[PDB]
This record gives sequence, structure tokens and C-alpha cells, in this order.
Amino acid sequence: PSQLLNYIDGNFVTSASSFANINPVNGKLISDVFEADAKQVNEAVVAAQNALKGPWGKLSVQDRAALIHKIADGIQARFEEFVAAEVADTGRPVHQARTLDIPRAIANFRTFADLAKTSHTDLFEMSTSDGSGALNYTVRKPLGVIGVISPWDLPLLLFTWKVAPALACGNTVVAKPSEESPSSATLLAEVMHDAGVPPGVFNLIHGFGKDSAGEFLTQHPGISALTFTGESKTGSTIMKAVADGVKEVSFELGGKNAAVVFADADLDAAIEGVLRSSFTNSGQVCLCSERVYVHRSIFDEFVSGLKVEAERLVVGYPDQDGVNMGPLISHGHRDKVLSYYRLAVDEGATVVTGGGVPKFNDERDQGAYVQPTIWTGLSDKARCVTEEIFGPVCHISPFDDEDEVINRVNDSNYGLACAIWTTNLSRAHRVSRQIHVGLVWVNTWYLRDLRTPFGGVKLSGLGREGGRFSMDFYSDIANICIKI
Amino acid sequence: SQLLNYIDGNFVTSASSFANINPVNGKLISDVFEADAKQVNEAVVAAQNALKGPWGKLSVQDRAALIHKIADGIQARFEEFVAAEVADTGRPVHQARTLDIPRAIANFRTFADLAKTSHTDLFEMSTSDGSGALNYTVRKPLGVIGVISPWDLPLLLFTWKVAPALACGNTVVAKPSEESPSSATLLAEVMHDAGVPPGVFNLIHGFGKDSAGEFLTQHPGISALTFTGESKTGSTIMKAVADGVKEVSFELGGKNAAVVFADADLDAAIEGVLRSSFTNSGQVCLCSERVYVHRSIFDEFVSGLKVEAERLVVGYPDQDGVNMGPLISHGHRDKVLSYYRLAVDEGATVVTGGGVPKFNDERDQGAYVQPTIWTGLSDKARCVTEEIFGPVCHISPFDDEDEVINRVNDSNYGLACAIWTTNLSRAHRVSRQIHVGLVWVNTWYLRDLRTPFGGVKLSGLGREGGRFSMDFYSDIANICIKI
Amino acid sequence: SQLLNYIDGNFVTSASSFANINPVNGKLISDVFEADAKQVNEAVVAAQNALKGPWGKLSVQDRAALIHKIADGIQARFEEFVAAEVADTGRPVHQARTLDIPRAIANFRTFADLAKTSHTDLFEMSTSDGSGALNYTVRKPLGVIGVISPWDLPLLLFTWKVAPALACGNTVVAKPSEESPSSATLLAEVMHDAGVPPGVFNLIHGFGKDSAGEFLTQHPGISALTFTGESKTGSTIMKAVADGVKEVSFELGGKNAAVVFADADLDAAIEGVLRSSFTNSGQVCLCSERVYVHRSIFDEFVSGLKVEAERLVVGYPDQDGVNMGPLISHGHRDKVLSYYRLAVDEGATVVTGGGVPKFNDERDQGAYVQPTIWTGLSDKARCVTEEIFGPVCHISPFDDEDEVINRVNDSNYGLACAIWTTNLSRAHRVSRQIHVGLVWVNTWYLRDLRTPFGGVKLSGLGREGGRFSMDFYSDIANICIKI
Amino acid sequence: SQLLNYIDGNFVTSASSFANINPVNGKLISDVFEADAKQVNEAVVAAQNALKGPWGKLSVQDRAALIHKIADGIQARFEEFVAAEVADTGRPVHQARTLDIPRAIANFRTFADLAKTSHTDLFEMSTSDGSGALNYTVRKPLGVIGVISPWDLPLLLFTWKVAPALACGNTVVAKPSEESPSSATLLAEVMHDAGVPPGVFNLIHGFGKDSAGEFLTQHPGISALTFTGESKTGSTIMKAVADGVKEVSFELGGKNAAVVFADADLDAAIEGVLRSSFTNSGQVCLCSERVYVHRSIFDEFVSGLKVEAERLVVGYPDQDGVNMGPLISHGHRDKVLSYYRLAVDEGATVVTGGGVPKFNDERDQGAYVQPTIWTGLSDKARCVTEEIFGPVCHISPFDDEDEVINRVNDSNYGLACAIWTTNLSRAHRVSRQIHVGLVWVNTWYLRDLRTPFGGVKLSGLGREGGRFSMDFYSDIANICIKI
Ligand SMILES: NC(=O)c1ccc[n+]([C@@H]2O[C@H](COP(=O)([O-])OP(=O)(O)OC[C@H]3O[C@@H](n4cnc5c(N)ncnc54)[C@H](O)[C@@H]3O)[C@@H](O)[C@H]2O)c1
Ligand SMILES: NC(=O)c1ccc[n+]([C@@H]2O[C@H](COP(=O)([O-])OP(=O)(O)OC[C@H]3O[C@@H](n4cnc5c(N)ncnc54)[C@H](O)[C@@H]3O)[C@@H](O)[C@H]2O)c1
Repeated sequence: PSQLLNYIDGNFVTSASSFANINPVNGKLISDVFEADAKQVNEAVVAAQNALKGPWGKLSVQDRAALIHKIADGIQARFEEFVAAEVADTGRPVHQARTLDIPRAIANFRTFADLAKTSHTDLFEMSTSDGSGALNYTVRKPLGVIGVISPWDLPLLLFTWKVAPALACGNTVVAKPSEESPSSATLLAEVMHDAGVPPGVFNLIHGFGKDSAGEFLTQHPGISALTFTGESKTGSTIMKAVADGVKEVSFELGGKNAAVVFADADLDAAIEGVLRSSFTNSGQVCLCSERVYVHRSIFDEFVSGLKVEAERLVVGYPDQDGVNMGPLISHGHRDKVLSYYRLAVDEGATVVTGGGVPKFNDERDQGAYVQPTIWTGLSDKARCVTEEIFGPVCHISPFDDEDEVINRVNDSNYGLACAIWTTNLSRAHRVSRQIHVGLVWVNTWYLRDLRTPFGGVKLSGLGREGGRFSMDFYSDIANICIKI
Repeated sequence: SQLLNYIDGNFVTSASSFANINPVNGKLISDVFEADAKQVNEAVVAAQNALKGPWGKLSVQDRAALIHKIADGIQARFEEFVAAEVADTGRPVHQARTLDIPRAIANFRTFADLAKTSHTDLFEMSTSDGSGALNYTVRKPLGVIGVISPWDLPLLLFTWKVAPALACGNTVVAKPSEESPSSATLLAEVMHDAGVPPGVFNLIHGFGKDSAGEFLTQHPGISALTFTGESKTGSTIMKAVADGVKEVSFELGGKNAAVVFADADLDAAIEGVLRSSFTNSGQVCLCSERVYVHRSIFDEFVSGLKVEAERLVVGYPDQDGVNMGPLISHGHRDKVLSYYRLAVDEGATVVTGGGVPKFNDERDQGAYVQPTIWTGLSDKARCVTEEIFGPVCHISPFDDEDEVINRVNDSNYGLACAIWTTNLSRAHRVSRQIHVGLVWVNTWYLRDLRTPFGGVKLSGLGREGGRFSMDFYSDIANICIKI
Repeated sequence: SQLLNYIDGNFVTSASSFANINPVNGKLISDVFEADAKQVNEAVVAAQNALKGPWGKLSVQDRAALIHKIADGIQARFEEFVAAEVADTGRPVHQARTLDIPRAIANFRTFADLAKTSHTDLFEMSTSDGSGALNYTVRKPLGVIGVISPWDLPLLLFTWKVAPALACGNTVVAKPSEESPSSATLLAEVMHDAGVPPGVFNLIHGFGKDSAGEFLTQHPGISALTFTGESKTGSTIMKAVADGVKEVSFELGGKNAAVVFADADLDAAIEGVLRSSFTNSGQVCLCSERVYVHRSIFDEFVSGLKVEAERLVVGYPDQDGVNMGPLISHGHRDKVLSYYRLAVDEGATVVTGGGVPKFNDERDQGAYVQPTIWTGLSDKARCVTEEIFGPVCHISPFDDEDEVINRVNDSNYGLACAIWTTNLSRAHRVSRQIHVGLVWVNTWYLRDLRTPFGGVKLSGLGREGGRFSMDFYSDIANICIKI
Repeated sequence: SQLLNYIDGNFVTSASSFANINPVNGKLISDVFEADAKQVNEAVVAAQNALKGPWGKLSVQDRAALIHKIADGIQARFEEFVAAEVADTGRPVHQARTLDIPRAIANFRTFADLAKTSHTDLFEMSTSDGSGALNYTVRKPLGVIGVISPWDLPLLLFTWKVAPALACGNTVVAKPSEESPSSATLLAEVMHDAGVPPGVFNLIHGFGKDSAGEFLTQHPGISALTFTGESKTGSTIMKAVADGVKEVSFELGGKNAAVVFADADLDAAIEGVLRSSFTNSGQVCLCSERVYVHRSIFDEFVSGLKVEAERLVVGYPDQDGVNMGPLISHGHRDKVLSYYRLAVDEGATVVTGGGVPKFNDERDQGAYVQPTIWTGLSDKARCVTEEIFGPVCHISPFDDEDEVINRVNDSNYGLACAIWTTNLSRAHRVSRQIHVGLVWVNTWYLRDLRTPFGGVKLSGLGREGGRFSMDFYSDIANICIKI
């Protein structure tokens, strides 16, 4: 059916090799995707380098921002096509795509264009020996060619989260979306083309990681930065790969996030929240909770309530009425998730609900669905409690003491995010500041303001993006010092 | 004389020692105890544990007051630090008294002040339910900072990392260059006498590969590695910490240009390039080794620079009117001399210098070389492209502004550049086109600690100074409250 | 033609009306209903109440999108706005098409953007009990903002206040100059059609004393009065709001100098001073009426400027190659000609102009004057010290840099200054010593809306622009939480 | 004892003198020389001239070091300062030792530290010709700062203005309250002994109307007047400086509320309200004179408060256990007792106090009153709306969140408010809706010098603290370079 081409130096192109994009709802082929080779990656980088010297480089910040708003306008004008593309690749509920995925991707471009317009830099006066003094000022320049490599859990959102500020700062871009979700990125290339974005400014390359476009990108001496979102292991590999070039790097990596429910929490709200944080996108979001700690006094009641709500979840088609969960991204990913399902049992988990695959008796049985799953009875040292599963699952465990549960949350090689449920003023602020992660929510989950810094600690990442931090990462900060 | 490690509040020796040698006369001045992997581990663990002790409980005001006390402690032993810096490096006494030591003290005072005055952000947001949410950020200690430092400005560059690390509430494991260990050891004593809790600041001595340096970079207990040194070494360190995804901050090598336009104050530009080429015997990362001079003033510039270079006094650190001391070591001299020969093989004219001076005294056992000027090499000569880190510069002419800008930028490095012009438009128009972290106009080596500092390309990764230090040496955490 | 008030979502007439006269030919453009104290009260109360309505419930994003919609509305009716500004003021159509209207549009877009991107501060502190405290700040709407604006750049200066007021979520009662009420009235129409809720924006027409202007300033229901106008008017308004301790922001008169150094690009400086003296027929607060030129180039500069001034086309707004229109009114020309007489009486040499051109057509019933240059007055002449606000400049020589800085600063005003020099150091050294809010080097009237703008001494109080507008049009509140 | 003015580096007497009375016992402490118009003028002129002397040539680092030396000078005479404040005010010795003096020392140190770390902005901009322009801002000394301060927290509020004025490179003419002139005179000695150049800091004694206070505000030589005092005095000053269009900063009166929600920690709330009502005998602008308590806990709260209030030890500054001293003066006691009476006449139930304690010693000649609590008055009672400035509070029950918010806000004042609740949502939701400059949650009088501070409505104009101080006490100037 559909064909997904690379976009290089203003032109769509095919490749020697192609791979399949497969609908996880039913296992049916959606499209053929051309895998760019080493030579085409080179062509992309060189074009990106030259574009920096072209008309793109002559644009005022205001004109550049106007054009980026045009890109956002073009996505909005093809809104439903973008919805259809995200849904096809990933099986995500249509409502989620219409309210989260696509509008956030548009908001990424608008927000960074606006920040580009309002941003400024610094002026430092200094005294000198002769009493004439000196002036030091800083400027933001384009960093150069930014290599962007993105994952499949929020395809257009996380892709544009890198591409928008890269372009807002006047860089050119070579971007490699996940092989699992190539569609919406390809449509973005079309939007770029139609908006009149100069050739070479934005380049789209398809493929995999090792011995494919992804690796080739990280190895190319022509890039100035590599921004990456994906597994921690992949982060380290890429960090080694750019080391000889001393390329700027920004990494958003894996997590094993906890949710903590204190005794004074609003229990019904906490249950709804943990339900959402565990099972949204079938638990395939980096921000999902897979470890949950609940105060002993309310533990059993909490687990009972969550069981009931988890069992009311509708698992099925993306446009099915009242659907809460679609399938996992792919059969390979499902294999990995079920392997963890077994392991949890072997490690001695009580299976509160789920633990298998739903029986549909239609085409969905050919897809890659699993059941939302809850475990109890596992130790803090259990693999299923420590390793990132990336499916619709959580383990729940009681605790007694505040300092205790803080230490248990922090006892991890990851540190992406955490959610805390409490109605107590002091406790919200005291506990939150003690959690060793980049992002804590109190009495909510997945709230994101694009102005805030975002990033992880430990294995969950390196550096920060968002607001001023993106404006700093995607720019050369240069100092000019004038003796007066 | 012996230089010990400082681990968890105690000066400790080690299994093996190495020679610290005076580059003025080749004489041995101390033995330095090389830390082994287990001592490195001990240091990191101690640093990890200090985070949970009294250090971790200090308010920002109390921590800052304590850091000022460290500065005071250095100040009260000022001449001993001067003696220590001079001993290891052979730098002129006057330069140590006026640049090296006071600036090391200022590192501590300034970052302590920045710590006291820093604050974070508040973001309000709307929610579908109409009650909204509050996001705020906080700065927390990153954890244990591994500091690895070079020998060109030993204490200055060392404290440039250590001060903000401590100011942000971290604990530190710091490994100074094997070539210049004394001032860092003195710092450990100052720390001790000031009552810095055990494990907060740890000093380990040794080399890079297969030594204390490598082991520090491999330890999963650190949260960040901040580094100043050669580009290749930076790469090596980048790979070593990759599996841990440690935060990294790199200030690497350069091949910096100076540019003199026809409308420059000629005498000032000659004086400026003399300083930028030969300060510290050209052993500063910010030194110029490439100079482009407009053809209308080329011959006069070169002639004037020759005269001033030959007036430079090369000698003892306490010799009257001394301008230059020796190179850091014989091994470094052999490297610099190898370039002195390569320049000749490459076809260079030697305007002045090109060898080693004859002293007919103990200095001949030291590691002195002559300040050297070359002309006649092409832009692709290795001597014009690779960093030598000696008291040397090649001078070539240029004709056009866009031409010289291209030749300046035609480099895998991009640390710093100096331009000389009296024209308003040109200064601002040219400066912004040079692909480096720092451009000076009509001066050199002016540094304000508030400003961002770093290189592009092979010259580094990230930025430090001012709030960039406060951000790098801190965990930035976002806390989002639903209302 | 009739210009109605706009109060609580309705266009309303009034008991009295006054004449809007076209200064080109003296003909009647429109009747303008003057708001009485009763209508002003009704406007202020509507504004207060609007703060409790749908307007007050908008997210920052929605409020910004609505203000972009206001900008789109103006843009949709671009030429009507052009025609309105031209009719009231006689300004050249080209100036209105390229400066006045697009900048007024840019005011709304820029402050909407600033509103979306602004945030506030988070301060952590330690306490005796070791639990600490959180301190965060928020920006709330100040309340009802009274806006009183002048006639020199009617829509531009009007929207310069109204845009940030609305971006910060305030409601507005605005009173434009009686000389130029037309574009403000169109703006009210755009507001209405854009769907801005009743009471958010209110337009009241009238004069100052014993009229709408005074009644706005006396109303206890406002939270702030932002004002651009004559310095003496500012003083009056400050007294008028003193018992209510209203927030105030004043942009007042000036006697701005231009300085031309010996190393200036002379032709560019001549062109520059021509524009700074005669743009809008010298009726801009930012205009130069004092000009200082280095002695060595004084005669050549004066001769050059004379030639250029005499080439200026003084005529109809859409006449080919027109450079200057008339003054705003006959009353204003009576004042300007009185100064023309005074300058002769004070001993001035009239290099050119000094009178009223003769058209022998309908323009003779208008309010034109000639571009005028004086020489020969002392620094104490009233014509050299008082703001004339016509197309005039006096030119005086100088010999020394510090001398001229002192003469520039020797004024009760301090709005702006323009300096001409090609020398890098001079540009920065001199500029920082000028006691004004804004210095231009080698240009004039460049405005970036992110910058702080305002004057010193009699030229004003407070700053607006960028973050300064976001702070002034907001309540900055501090919330301190004990943890 | 005698208190002299400090003008142009000299302590000088005056033609007239007035009495400083100890309010503990009515005894005369010192005679205070009242500055006349000629003396005030001599002060301003010396300050003006001081800007062009060595003070103006100081680098920011050197200036800050000298400010820290002032702070050192106060620490060195810590007990003399404590005695001075106690003598003037009768404040408990413990409170002056822990609060008053250390915080005035912190004012100098903190604003010195802010000044060293401060910086400004760079704006890059595109132009028609494609070469662009550079806009940057600088902070300059505003000029001569007139400071007029109250007797509330004499040294603390005095230094809160003087410290940032000086940190910003200004010079100062300062008029402390006639009721509390001692600590300020001691500060002038510290300035003198620290070698602060003559004319930089000038101290003039006297009153407001027809005295030095008025004379300062009428003087055309000053650039700003910063003021802390009664709201009616603020309006008077705003009128006085209106013709010079001087920069103003006003911190005025309040009638602050405390609010205790049903979910508050009741014991902590009682302790909190006790402190907020009676600290310094309720003579702090930040004191709570109205208290709203949820109905369900109203009786229990009023009872606990009565008990704790009755345990308050009223007497000697150095008496052990002492909690309260006297009011500042007999004149003020007459005013306070007058409200005590009016409260009864208005229908108040007197829960405790309501008169003056009997001592049977010299304290009966002093100016004491009892801590008083009222119930049973309406929101419209004069005693519940008008600022009394004594050790008094009125407690009223409430039922609804939106109700009490409206009742707190129904005031012509809006300085500060304290809220007590343990609920997360409620704390943030309610706080943001209170129309004041400062809301405390579960505490009172926590001040971080980095935060913006100020009131809304009659409680003030402008903001001070952190960068707001750095902005108010500086000329922000914009320099625009065409490239
Ligand atoms: N960009 C800057 O701001 C800046 C400042 C000063 C110096 N420099 C550069 O640094 C170099 C200066 O001299 P240098 O010889 O001391 O640099 P270097 O890289 O050889 O050594 C620096 C430090 O790293 C250690 N080290 C060496 N190999 C290591 C390894 N494999 N693992 C861990 N640690 C290792 C050394 O022991 C030493 O402490 C020059 O290139 C100079 O330009 C840059
Ligand atoms: N907003 C704040 O942060 C803050 C802080 C402390 C006190 N206050 C307020 O200050 C008041 C108490 O102090 P106060 O009794 O000294 O107030 P006050 O207004 O009577 O006197 C204050 C100062 O102003 C001077 N002054 C009086 N009339 C003057 C005039 N016509 N011209 C020039 N100067 C004049 C006085 O001499 C004195 O030095 C209370 O209202 C209190 O709330 C406010």
C-alpha cells in the first residue's frame, strides 16, 4: 500500500532497501518504508550544512518564527490526516491522538517559535586596570546541523519536541524517526515542503539503529549535535559514537517510575490517577508508573479499587466507543512484555488482574494486545520491580514511613519521574523536593508546560530541554568581550 | 618533601610515589603518592556519604560562609601558595602573585556569592478542570563531582571547577595534573583547617590512563565528570562515562587566531599579540599561535613583534624583570622542539627563536625554550593547524575581511579569538562571525566569572561560568502541583 | 463624520461634541462626542466588573490568542487605519503605511507573545526548625488601567499602552488625544468585532482639564494611570492620583541632542540628523532639537544639512515624494511660530526656514511651517533649552569629548540622544555617559519592543518595554509557604 | 547624650534641638539637632558632588567590599547598636539581638552580594540594510537618593533602603524618624570610621512637615525619594516630588488579616496569631489587626489566644521572660487608647486587656498598654478598618472560603496576609486570591531579601527587594548600536 520515502535536500527519495510498517491492531501491512543508507545520510548532512549558508541563514528571527508558525498551520490544516497516521502506526485510541498527540506536536512548533521571538541574551560590564573598562556580551547563534533520533511511544510529539526548537534556533536538521512509527514524520516532511521550507533545512531519513541510518547519523562528522530520546543502553552507545567529535549531546532515556499514595490522599482520585499513569498508551510511555507504593493503612482498599477500575478498561479498536487501551507497538514488543509477565510469576508475584492476552474472536487476535496487569507480593529487589517493562503493568507495595518510602523510590538506577498523592500542604513540598528524579507531579500525572526544564537523572538522562534550556542547547552561546 | 592524598578527612600515603620536578633546573622537589583504584573508590564512597552528613544539612548561607572561609584560608597562606605554584611550573613570581593565586581565591568568593543570590522559576498553568496547576523548579546538589584538571593554570583551573561544585552543595573527588600537584595539596590543608567535613573534598594524585584519572572516570559512584585538558583525552573520558550517562562538561584544546586589521592601534596590537603568544611561555589554552595581519601593516607588525619578543627576559621566577619561565617539563619541551623542527621542514622562515637558550647555569638542566615567530607557512601546514602549546606564533598576511574570517574558522578547534580594530561596525560585524566561544576585541585574557565560558567543535562541550555553572553543578528538578 | 465613545460593549454618543480638524486644509473631518464625568464613571465601573467576567476566566493562552485576533482585525482593515491616522494628523501616507500602522499591530503581537512566554520566580529558604520555606511570586492583573495618550504618534503610542495592559489581563479605560481620535475609534470597532467582552476595553473621548482626561485621573476605581505627554501634564497627573497612591508610568517631554564627532561618516550623519530633526515635522518626542558638531566639520555639516533640508518636500500626505506634512493644529503652529520669533530675538542666525511656506492653495488654511535650522545661540537660550516640538534644530560646534558630554547632559530633560562616530571605543565610552534613557549610535528611531524604554529627570519616571511592561501592568504578589 | 547630623563627612549641630524620650520610663535619652533648610541643601549638594568623586570611580567589586566593611563595622559594635535600638524603642533586648540588628547587617551584605552578581541584557535586531543592530542595557547610579524612614523597626527599615541605594552606586541623604534617631546616628559613625567618602552618606535629623523631611522631598537636587510610613504621608510626598517627576517607592500602611481555616493546626495558628498580633506591641506594619476564624473552631481559638495573651510578660527590655515592651511614645499611646475607647463605644466585647498595666515603678511614667483582643464588631466598624498600630486584634468568625476571601479583600489597604490551613489545594487556591503584596501560609514575618516586597492599593506603590531594588536604585539605560 502506502510508501514512505526519505526527504533529502528538498526532494523525496527512495532507497535500495525497504521495510514493513505494520498495524499492531491486526498485523496488517500499512506501508513500505525506504531505509536510507550511509550514502544518503551523507547527502542529508551535507545538504543541511549548505542550507545554513543559504536563504535559511539570512532569515531574521521574526521571519524564521513566522515560517515555523506556517509549519504548525500546515499540520493543523491536515489535522485528521496526522491523526490517522499516528493511529495507524501505533494503534493508539483516536481520542488520545486528537487531544494529546497531534495538538501537542503543533504546540511544540508554536511555542518554540514564540520563545525564539522573545529570547535575548546577556550584558556584563567590567572594570579594568586602566579605568576604561570593558563590555562583555553574549549572543545565540545556530549550533549547526542537529541530528535528531526519536522513539515510537509518542511519535510526532517527541519528534517535534526536538525538531521545533532546533529550527527555532536557526539550525538545520537531519531526523530519524523510529522504524515502528514512520508515518507522521513523513507527513511532517510534506508539510515542510508545502510551507516553502528551503531545501536541506529539514531532512528525513528512515531506518533502524545499528548498521542503519541511526548509527550512520551518529557517526557523521558533519553534525554539531545529537539529540536523542530512547532506551538508556542506546543513549550510552550514541554517547560513545559521538565522543571523537565531541558533539553536543542531549539524552532523554528510560525510567522505572514510582507513584506514591499517602494515607491522607484523596483515594478515589489517587486510584484514577495511578490507573491513568499505569495504563495510558497501554503503559508504553516513558513517564508511566510501573512501581506503586501505598500506605499500609489504605493498601488493601487501594488495590481493590484499582482492580475494579482496571477491569472496566476497554481494550480494543482505536475508534471503538469508550476505548481506553489499544495494542502494544508490535508482536516483538509483546513477546518481551509477556516474558516479563512470566518472570513476575516465577519471582512469586500475586497476579491481582490481567497477566495474559485478551481473546477477541476477530482480527484483533492477529494484533499485539495484552491485558492491563497488576502485581503484588514482589520484593524491592525483584527484576519486575527494577527493570523497565514498557507495558500496561504496575506492582503495588505497602509502606509505613515517609523517609522509608522516599528511600525506596530513590533506590533505583533510573530517575525520570514520580507522582505523589497527598492532600497535605507540607507533605507535598517536603516529600517532592526529596525525590531523586527530573519531574515530580503532586495529585496529577502527565501535565507538561513547554516552558519548564525537562530531563532525567542517573540513567534516565543527561542535560535539560524545555524553555530557556532548549534555547541554550540548540544554540552556540558566544561571548564577545570589547575592551573600551 | 611529600605530597599526600586527602581522603575522607585524612592525608594518606599510597603504595607508589612519583617525582615532582622543578622545570627551572630539573631538580626534584617532592615525591607524590599515586592513588590506586581502591583509594579512588574510598574517595568516591566518602564523597557519597558526606552528602548525607552535616554538609548536606547546611543552609545555602552557611555553606557560602564556609566557602568564603576557604578563600580566607588561602589568603592567610598566600605566599605559600605562590611558592607552591612557582615551584611546580617555574612561572614568574610576579605572575603568580597577581594572576594565579588571587584568581583562585576569587573563584571561591564568586561562586559562593552566586550560590547565595541564585533562585529558580515559577510557572503557572491552566487545566481543563479550571483549577490550574503550579510548576516550580529547584536546584539540588548533583551528587559527587569528579574533577580532572590540567597543568597550565594549576590552582586557577582546579578551583574553577571545585568552587562551583562545592557552592552547589556537591562533594568532590579531584585529581590535579601529575605535573602540578603542590597547590592542590595545599588547598586540601586549607580545607581541613577550615573545618570542611570529611569526604566533602577529596584529593587524589596520579596520572591519566591506568591511574587515578582513569579510575575516577570509571567509577559509577560519581554523578558528573568535569574536565579540562586535551581534546583526545576529552573523547576518552566521554566514552568512559557513557555506560553511566554521567553529566559531562569539557573545556578542550584550541588553535586560536589573532587578527590585526589595518585600522588597529598598531603598537597596542603588537603588545597584545606579544602577550597572547608568549604569556606562560605560550602554555595557555587561550594563547594565539596563528596571527593574521593585514598586508598594509604586515611587515611593520612582524618587525615590531620581533623586537619586543627579543626584549623578553627568559629566566628565574624571582629574576628581576623576568617575563617567561620554562616549559612545564622536559617531555613537553621535546614535543615543542619537535614542532620547532617540523616548522622548518615545512618551509617556515624563523623570524626569531626556534631553539633553546644557553644559560650556562642550572637552567640548562631545566626545560626552557625560546619565544619563536614563524612566517611563510600555508594554512594547511601542520604547525599552523595542530596545537603546539609553546611560546610560538605563525604570522601571515590577509587582504579581505571575509577571507580572514574563513581562514580563522577553517579549523577543527574553536576556543577563542582576538581581533584588533578601531572601527565600530567592523568590531561587532566580524566578532559575531568567528566560530569560537570567546572573542576579545582590542585585548586578550579578560575573564569575568559571571560569563558563560566554553568552546565549540573539538574545543569542548557545554558551558560553565555564572548561572551555567550553577546549572551544571546542580540537579534541576521540576515539581508540578495540581490545584 | 462622527466618532462615538465605546463603553461596556456599546458605541455611545454624548451631550456635547467637538471638532476634529484636518491640519492639511483646515477642513472639518468629524464630530467627536466628548465623554462627561458620568460616562467616565460608567466606563471605569464597566472595566471593574469585566475583571469578574469571562475575561477574567481566560487562560493566558486564550487571552493571547484573542489579542492576536485584535491584531488580525487591524490588519484586515489596514488602509482604513492608514486613512484615519493621515486625516487627523496630515502625516505622509508612506510613513503611516510603513511605520504607524504596522508598529501598532506589532505592539499587540509582541505583548501577546511576551505574555505567553513570561514566568515568575521561586526562592527557597532555610528556617530555624530546619524544615524550610517556599517563596514563589505570581503576576496578577493590576486592575483597571487608565490610559491617556498624545497626538504625535496616535495609534502607535495608544497601542503601546493598551496592548501590554490587555496582555497582562487588565481591563482598560483609554482616552486618546483630542487632536487625533480617529484611529483609536477604529480600534474600538476592531475590538468589538473581534469579540472582546464588554467592559474590557473602553474608549472615552475628550480633553484634559475639566474633561474626560481629568475625570479618568480622579476616579478612585482605577488601579493605575499610564501616561505619555508634556512633562507639566505628568506632574499634574501625579498630584491627581497621589491620594489614591495609584501606580503611575510617565513618558514625558525631551530636548534631545544629536552629537557628531570628527570621525563620523559625515554624509550618513547629515542624513541622520535630517531625519531626527524633521520626521513628522519635528513632532516626535524622540526628535533632535539640539545638535552638536565637531568644530573641524561644523561648516561642512551645516552647509550639507541646509541643502538637504531645502530639498524636503512639504505638502499633501499622498503628494509625490512628500517628506513633511503640517503641524497637528493651528494652536500648535501659533506656539511653534512664537518660538521661531523668540530665536531671532535671542540672536539666532536662521540658516533656513524660520517661517510658513506659501502654497497659494487650500493648504494655506492648514497648519504648515518650514523646516528650520538655527546657529549662533548660547547654551542658555530658551530656544536651546525648551521643547519646541516643531521641525527645528539648533546646531553648535564643540572641540572636546568631555565638554560636549557635559553640554548634552546640562538639561532638565533626559529622553534620548544620538551619537555619530565610526570609532569603536568612542561609541561605547561616550554613550554610557549620556544621562538619558536611550542612546542611538549611527542611527535614529530604532525600537525593539523587548527593550526597556523611558526617560530620566523631567523626561519621565519608570520604564516600559519587555519585562518592564509585564511587571508594571501586573500585581507582583509573593506567596510564602512554611513547610 | 547628643545626636548630631552627618553632612559632607562631618558631624554637625543645628540651631534647634529636640528631645528623644525613653518610652520605658519617660526619661530623656538625648537631644537631637534638627536640620534646617540650609543644612538639607548642603547635604544634597554634597551627595551630588560625591557622585563625581572617588565613590563614583569605584569598581562594583570594590564598592561591594566597602559595603561589607560597613556591615563589619556594625558587627564590631553589635552591642552598642542593640542598646541604641532598645533605648529609643523599649523593645526586648533578645529581639533586638536576634532580629533587629542581625537583619540590618544582612541588608548591607545581601545587597552588596546582589550588586556583584547583577548584570543586564543584550538584544540583537535585524534592519532594512541587513547589517543589523545591537541593543544593550546598563545600570547606572540613579543619583541622589532621599530616604525617609519610620520608627517601626528603626535600623532595619533604614538600612533596607540605604544598603541597596549604596550598592547601586548612589549617594544618600537620609532622614530617620524623630522617634528613633539613635541607631542611625551610630551608623553614620560606622560609615565615617569605614572611610566612606564625604557626601556619600548624609544623615539629617528632624520631623516631616516644615522640617528636614519636607525639605528633603522639596529639594530639586535629588533623583528619587524612597519612603516607608503612613499612607497619608505617602500621598503628601508624592505631591511634593511631582513637579520634579522624581522616582518614588512607597511602602505605606496596612490593616492586615489573618485567616484560620477549620483544617489548620490550631495550636500553631494560635501561636502564630499571637506573634502576628503582639510582636513589638503590635507596632509592625506586618501585624494582623483583624483575624477571621472558621466558625467551627472560633470559640476554642479565642480561648487559647486569650490564655496565651495573658501569659505575655510586659515590662523591661532586659527583664527575664519579657515578651512586650511599651509603645514608642505617649502621643502614640493617646492615639491607641483612643481606639481602645472607640472600640467599646462601637460595641466590642473585650476578651482581654483594653487598658494600661500598673507597675508601681518608673514604668508607670513610660508608655505601656495591654495586649488587647476584641470580638463582636462588624466589618464596617472603624476599629476593624482603620490601622491602629498597637498590640490589638479583632477576631471574627466566617463560614465560606469565598466569603472570607471577599472580607479580607474588602479594604483600602493590601499589604500582607497570613493564612492557616493544612490543605494543599486550599493553601495555593486561597493565597493567589488575596489582594496583597505578601501572603504567608502557616507562618508570619518570614522575609527573604531576594523577593519582591510591597503593597497594593493604599499600602504602597512599586516593589523593592532582589532585582527590584537593583532596578529602582539604578538608571536603566538603553544603548543601540547600528552595525
Ligand atoms: N578549553 C580550556 O578552557 C582549557 C583550559 C586549559 C587547558 N586546556 C587544554 O588542556 C591541555 C592542557 O594540558 P594537559 O596536558 O594537562 O592535558 P591532558 O589531557 O594531557 O591532561 C589533563 C588531565 O587529564 C588527566 N588524564 C590524562 N589522560 C587521562 C585519561 N585517559 N583518563 C582520565 N584522565 C586522564 C591528566 O592526568 C590530567 O590531570 C591543552 O590542550 C589545553 O589547550 C583547555
Ligand atoms: N509598608 C511597609 O513595609 C511599612 C513598614 C513599616 C511601617 N509602615 C507604616 O509606617 C507607619 C508608621 O510609621 P510612622 O508613624 O513613622 O509614619 P509617618 O508617615 O508618620 O512618618 C514616617 C516618616 O515620614 C516623615 N514625614 C512625616 N511627614 C512628612 C512630610 N510631610 N514630608 C516628608 N516627610 C514626612 C517622618 O518624619 C518620618 O520620618 C504605619 O502606617 C506603618 O504601617 C509601613
